[PDB]
Amino acid sequence: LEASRAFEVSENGNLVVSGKVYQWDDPDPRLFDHPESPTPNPTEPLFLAQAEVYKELRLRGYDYGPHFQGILEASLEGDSGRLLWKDN
Amino acid sequence: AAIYNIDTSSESPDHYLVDHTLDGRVLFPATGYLSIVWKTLARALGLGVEQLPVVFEDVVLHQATILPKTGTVSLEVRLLEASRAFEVSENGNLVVSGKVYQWDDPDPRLFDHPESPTPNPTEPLFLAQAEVYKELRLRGYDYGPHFQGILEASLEGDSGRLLWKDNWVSFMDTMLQMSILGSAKHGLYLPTRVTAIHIDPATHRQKLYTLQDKAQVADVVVSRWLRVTVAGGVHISGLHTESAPRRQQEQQVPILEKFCFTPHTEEGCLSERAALQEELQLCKGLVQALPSQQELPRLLSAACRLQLNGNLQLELAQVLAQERPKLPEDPLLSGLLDSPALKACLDTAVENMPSLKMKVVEVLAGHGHLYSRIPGLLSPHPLLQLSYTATDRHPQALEAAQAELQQHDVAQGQWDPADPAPSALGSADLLVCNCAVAALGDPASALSNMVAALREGGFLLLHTLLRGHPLGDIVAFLTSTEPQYGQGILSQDAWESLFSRVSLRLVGLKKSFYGSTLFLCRRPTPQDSPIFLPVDDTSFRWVESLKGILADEDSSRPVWLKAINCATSGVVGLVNCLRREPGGNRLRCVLLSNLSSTSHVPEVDPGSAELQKVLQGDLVMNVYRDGAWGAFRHFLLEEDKPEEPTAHAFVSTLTRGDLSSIRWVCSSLRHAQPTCPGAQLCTVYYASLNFRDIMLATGKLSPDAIPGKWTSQDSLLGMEFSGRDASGKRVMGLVPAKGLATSVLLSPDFLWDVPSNWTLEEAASVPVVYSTAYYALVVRGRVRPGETLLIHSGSGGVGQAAIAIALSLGCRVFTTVGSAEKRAYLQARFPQLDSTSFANSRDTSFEQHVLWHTGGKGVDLVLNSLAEEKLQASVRCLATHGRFLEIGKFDLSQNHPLGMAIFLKNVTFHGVLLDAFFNESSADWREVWALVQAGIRDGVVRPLKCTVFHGAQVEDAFRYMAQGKHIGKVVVQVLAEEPEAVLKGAKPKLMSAISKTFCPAHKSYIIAGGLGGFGLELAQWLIQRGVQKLVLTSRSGIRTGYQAKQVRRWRRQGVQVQVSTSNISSLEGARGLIAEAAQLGPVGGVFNLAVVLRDGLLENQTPEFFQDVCKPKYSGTLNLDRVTREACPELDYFVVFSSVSCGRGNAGQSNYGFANSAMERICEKRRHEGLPGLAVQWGAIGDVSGTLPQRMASCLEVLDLFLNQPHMVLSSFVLA
Amino acid sequence: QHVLWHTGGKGVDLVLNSLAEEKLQASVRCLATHGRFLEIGKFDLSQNHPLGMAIFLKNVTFHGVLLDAFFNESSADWREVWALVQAG
Ligand SMILES: NC(=O)C1=CN([C@@H]2O[C@H](COP(=O)(O)OP(=O)(O)OC[C@H]3O[C@@H](n4cnc5c(N)ncnc54)[C@H](OP(=O)(O)O)[C@@H]3O)[C@@H](O)[C@H]2O)C=CC1
Ligand SMILES: NC(=O)C1=CN([C@@H]2O[C@H](COP(=O)(O)OP(=O)(O)OC[C@H]3O[C@@H](n4cnc5c(N)ncnc54)[C@H](OP(=O)(O)O)[C@@H]3O)[C@@H](O)[C@H]2O)C=CC1
Repeated sequence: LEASRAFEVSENGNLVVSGKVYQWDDPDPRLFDHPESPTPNPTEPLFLAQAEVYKELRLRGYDYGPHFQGILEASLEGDSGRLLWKDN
Repeated sequence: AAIYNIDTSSESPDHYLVDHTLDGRVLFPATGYLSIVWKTLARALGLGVEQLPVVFEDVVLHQATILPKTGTVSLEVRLLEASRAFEVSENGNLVVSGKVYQWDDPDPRLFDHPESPTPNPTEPLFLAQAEVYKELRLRGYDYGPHFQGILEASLEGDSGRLLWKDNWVSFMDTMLQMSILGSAKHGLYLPTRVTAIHIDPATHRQKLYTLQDKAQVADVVVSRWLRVTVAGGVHISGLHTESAPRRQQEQQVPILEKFCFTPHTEEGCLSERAALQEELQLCKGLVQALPSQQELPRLLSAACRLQLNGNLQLELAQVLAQERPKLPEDPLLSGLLDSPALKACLDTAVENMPSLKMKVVEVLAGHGHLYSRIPGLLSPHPLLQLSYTATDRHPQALEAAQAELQQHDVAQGQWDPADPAPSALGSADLLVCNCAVAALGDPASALSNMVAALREGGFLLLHTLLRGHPLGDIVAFLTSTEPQYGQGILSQDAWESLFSRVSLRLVGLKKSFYGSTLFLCRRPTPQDSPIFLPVDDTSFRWVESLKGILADEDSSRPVWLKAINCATSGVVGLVNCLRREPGGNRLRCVLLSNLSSTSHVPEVDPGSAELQKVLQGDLVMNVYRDGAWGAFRHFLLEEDKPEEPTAHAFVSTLTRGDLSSIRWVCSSLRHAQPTCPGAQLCTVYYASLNFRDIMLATGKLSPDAIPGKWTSQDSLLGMEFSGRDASGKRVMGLVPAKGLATSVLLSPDFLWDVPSNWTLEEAASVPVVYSTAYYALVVRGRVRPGETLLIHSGSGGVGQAAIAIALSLGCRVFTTVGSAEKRAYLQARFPQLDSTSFANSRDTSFEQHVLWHTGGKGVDLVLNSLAEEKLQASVRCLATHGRFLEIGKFDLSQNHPLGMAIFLKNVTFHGVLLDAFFNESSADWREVWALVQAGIRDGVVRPLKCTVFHGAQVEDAFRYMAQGKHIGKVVVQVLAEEPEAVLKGAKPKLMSAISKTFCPAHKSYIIAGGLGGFGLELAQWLIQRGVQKLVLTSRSGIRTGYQAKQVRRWRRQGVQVQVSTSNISSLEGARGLIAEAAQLGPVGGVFNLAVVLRDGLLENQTPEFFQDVCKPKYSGTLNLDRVTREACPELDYFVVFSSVSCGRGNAGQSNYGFANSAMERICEKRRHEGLPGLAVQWGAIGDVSGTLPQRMASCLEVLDLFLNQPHMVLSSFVLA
Repeated sequence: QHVLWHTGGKGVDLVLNSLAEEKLQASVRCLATHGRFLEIGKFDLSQNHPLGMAIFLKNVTFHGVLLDAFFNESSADWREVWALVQAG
């Protein structure tokens, strides 16, 4: 609905997703500056490798395959990390 | 995406939309969107519209499409069946949105008519179709025949009968009309939201039932308690209407004039204008012993500079700006041309013309320049078609300014005054010379040639200076090089001799105080035996004689109507009306209407000299009044709005939405009639502007939004004020509206006594802001010590008040400001605030700041005044057990959605509106008053920063407020504070404000023939101006649904409306009527609107018709005047309504004109005695002779002006 | 309709709503000026169903009541309810 800047995804006439979508007229890159975490975590000598994060997720019930295994590493408290980009 | 094209061509089936006209402009019906959406849904489902019982829901209209007179508009409809939502967009712009889906199982029980609150009185009266749509048109709806679907409606408007024409759009629009009919809110209202609409074509066809006539109708019921409208198979629930701007452009501009007697010959016309006298003084000073920008002073200075004396002819002949034809620009030469004397002469010229078409030719127009004046003065005459031609000496002269002649219906010409006129011009009726500036060849030759080229009975107008006068001598000394100019100046006796030599006779002579004159002469028509017919006889038996005499069409003898016994005879209107009927050219009038008892009455015997003089003049209208022969002439009315000194005035916007129209107006408080226990009058010193006032003045908020009962023509500016009560004690108060005025009527509950350590300026800023802050925080918010608050726009008054209240409790405060200036000001104002207590108010950045600095737990209490996306950000800052205070009003008005998932955090959402206290919950409000008093006592309440503007510059204050750069409070000073604490002389000083008509509540008013259409509209207007005791007279009493509806509604408002039905024709009836009015209270004013029409040519009318026509208008007015002159000492208004026919003339309404003229004469007589009196002449009344009907709104607006004018007779009409 | 009729088309000062979906909207429409809405149900709140803010134009308060917020630990506010019930 261009006039209402609203979208609606359907499956066999059944609503699946809804909301509002529109073009961003004036993108300000400053919106993507990383907020400062409350905890400085100075030393940071340990972190979750790629294997461990997905082991925890599997234990929690998430069975992501190789393509969705994008988290390269993360901090112990999940406040940061390093995601992988594959043009997807 | 179905696309629909809406056409208005007669061929297209959509042509019927032309009849849905609102405020003079065609708009797409709100139900047309529903119809097209229903068609789209039926197409999508594959069913027909007649087999798809549909349900709408949450319909919202965002804008109104305007159907152009030419072309087409395309509308796109899109459906989301999964979401059961639709959308109507025009040219990519959203128009309508909502939910539409099929009705799975229609329930016919839904359409059963709701229980009627009324006990079914079975009243015999009901609002018929004509009356219903008359009311709607008076309100502002102009539905045409197609959208006129209502046949009947109950007086309450809760039930009625609707037509059916196989047109859903019209039927549903008719239901909406029925919904609006019963509303007591005046103005134009349009749908904005509808909660739900159910349509079931099967039940619809079941419900329809045919009357005895083949027309199909369906009963309708409106229930405001349940807020549902039901009719046939349709069921509308939760309809919401918003007040329209109710503004139209290119509105009617009636021609307002005064109808006053004007002697034929008058002298010293320009004795008033000081500029002319000063210019004459300067000229004579220059020309002593043989300094400005005016032409003549500059020429005199140049003559002096070139040579002190004996200036050579050549040197002064060729001087820059001298040979230019700018010379007539001097005020003295144009002194009379601008004066009404020219208008009087022109009006006399057009009158006496055998036909309404006049032939006028100007001589020496190149230099006279009368072509720029004459066409503009005869425009007011509606039916006058004028043939004008400008003639000059040489084509090169006047060769410039050809576009000016092009715009006017004028043509060039070549005719030297001595040379005989060309055959093309031939005989002419009016001939104008302007000899003062233009140099005619020779007097004798020029006048002889004019008269030769002048039609029989035509008029000659000659504007010339007079020799032997100072200005004449001055002009004689100068321009001696132009002998043609020298020959054109003579003494008055010389002009008389020249006129005598030719057949022309002098009929009019307007003379200035400094010599300049304006001659008017006509060529006598070949004389013939006249007929003198007295018309002063009662019973109008002379009407039979007049009928007989005019019968002989072959005869062309003049007929003179003579009336001398009665000074109130309306022979003038009779003649004006008869001159249009066949054979009326022969008519001529002589009237003896001396306005003073001691005035001498000249003899009108055939042997009398005066009769012979008037016969020589041969003028149709010949009125004698106090030793001066003349006639009544219309003159344009001055445009300035009258002003008077007063001690009770208020500020208002004369034109809605314009800040340049702000001006002081007289206030109804002058009478102090609503004074009583529980209320008192307080003189106002300082008044505080608020955001609401700016919104109102700018036109972005309708007055109807302001809660409460308010008159349509009223001001709602100002809520705060500071001044002295009736006891002289300094005090500050809070008022729902009208607080921006010299005086305010207020209840003692809403008053605080300012502490001794304050100043009335400071106290003017406390009431509103601190009241709302205390209410929202303490009462609604239940703030507690030590909590966390978020106060938006802390710089604003409410923000400062809330911050002051919060810091008193030690609560941690976060606030948002729109600049560094405001941030620094707040930091200086409240030392407690620290660096981390400020955020940006112009974007959502404050959300992150609050969450970060609060540990991500949000705040405990939010006082929001922002809108839309910034409102949503504010909600997200709430903590568990939070409290949201919403003082803003944008999203609430727009009904924007609010996600209910916030309440899972156990928060409460408050909608705070302080204005609710002034209407109800008065007992509760005293809690807030106690809170404010305690805050003042404890020092918590601090007056805000003030920016004082004087009363004379309210507009400047409003403009400054409009800009968002103001910080603190903006107060407009109205009266400088005295250095005393308590002062008995608290009365406000006088102010010059626009005068307005208001009436006291302890007087009764009479409207003879008041049950008529204009009668009832005037009565409605008076009630809005403070009339509590009203009497209406009707010969047959109440006999229509509309009359009963209006009368019942007025009584329901506490007014004492009493129908008398006592004819004013008989003096006994008038006495009884007046005595009846005295029962309610002393008589304040009487209005005579009675009328009975028996039209037809004079050949058809009979004396009985004149008797009937003049019985209510003439005789009734006489009886009213005689009685009120005897037993009405407090009478303020003695108004009688007349018609343009008496003054312009209409064929077949001779009796009507006679009656109106008699009314005008009696009204004029009353004023000369000092008593009240006014006669208004109306062109044509629309809502209830070459003119157009005048809208009732404009009619009443004009009437408001006349009542405050010092003239006896006034007129208003709209040209075609 | 029943409430709006027997209340003279005014409404009800207080509403204790435990219904859901459509019936919640109708209960909202029964409010009067200065009315107070007490929502003790949770289905509509959990689904984040929209609420028209036009109702607040009438002086009105909307309360999200959750008794479960106290059972975690005793609080000075809970003792108020305990005393109220004991007095009852
Ligand atoms: N509940 C009720 O019935 C009552 C409500 N009110 C209403 O609350 C509102 C706030 O009152 P008050 O603060 O005294 O009003 P003001 O007009 O003084 O508001 C000033 C603030 O509004 C914002 N603002 C002002 N002008 C502009 C502009 N041109 N563009 C953008 N923002 C602007 C700024 O906030 P910022 O600095 O953050 O940019 C500014 O500091 C008013 O509409 C008032 O009538 C008040 C009393 C009673
Ligand atoms: N276009 C217009 O409407 C214009 C109106 N006017 C004047 O304005 C006034 C109002 O006209 P309007 O209301 O539109 O027309 P109406 O036809 O409604 O006016 C007549 C009304 O006055 C009553 N009436 C008539 N004669 C008498 C009487 N002798 N004593 C008491 N009541 C009487 C009639 O009741 P009943 O029939 O029982 O006597 C009726 O209610 C009239 O004087 C009219 O001449 C002039 C210019 C334009």
